[PDB]
Amino acid sequence: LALQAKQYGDFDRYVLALSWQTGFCQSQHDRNRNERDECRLQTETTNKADFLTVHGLWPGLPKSVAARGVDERRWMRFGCATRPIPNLPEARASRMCSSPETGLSLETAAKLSEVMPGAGGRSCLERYEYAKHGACFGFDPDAYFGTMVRLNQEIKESEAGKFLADNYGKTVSRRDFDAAFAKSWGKENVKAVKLTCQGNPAYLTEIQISIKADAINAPLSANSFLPQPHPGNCGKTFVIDKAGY
Ligand SMILES: [Ca+2]
Repeated sequence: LALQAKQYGDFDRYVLALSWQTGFCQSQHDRNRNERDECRLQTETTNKADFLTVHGLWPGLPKSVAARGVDERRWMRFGCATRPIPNLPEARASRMCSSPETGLSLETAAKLSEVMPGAGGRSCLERYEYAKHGACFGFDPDAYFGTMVRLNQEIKESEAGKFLADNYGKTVSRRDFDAAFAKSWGKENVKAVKLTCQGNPAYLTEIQISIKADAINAPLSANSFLPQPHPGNCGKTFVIDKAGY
């Protein structure tokens, strides 16, 4: 349905954060972090684009919150937990299952799980994500996570998703990634994307896309995005990491 804020709704954008799951798993492994079922359970899939999973949907800094002294960096660090407001409990990556249950329906949880391996189970990524980016806005969890699922699907089905699939395990240039994104959404919207990489050579771990809050409930189009200042830390070229360490 439609995603709507009940409070602090005066933000202008959402950042759709999509993990390149294989890369995420590779990174956790390279940094010597204990393996989460997510990754050890991770297998090769027929549609390589399906490795592009949902991390979250992050509302930008609300004007009402910025008005109270909160800057962009502080909002990025604590989200709903920023002080003086919204001042909700801080969501911590070290205890995601300690965040409140979201109240998400079984149906939405099922859909969410297929594209967010960290959701539910003993990981509870959705509890953390909702606590940090949705609770203070009073978002309906079903509309919230349902929207992430849809947006992720639209990205995977676009030339950006096809680009990742066609170049699975290969080294690509940011130039060509941008060309693919631009093919589906326009050259002037290439700036709406921030890529995150790990290692050297760099390999993809995440894609963050800035979307107009006004367009969040409609199918993505060349009028749905907002340029943002950060291209990311991938450099000119990077590897589309394949499953397996
Ligand atoms: Ca890998």
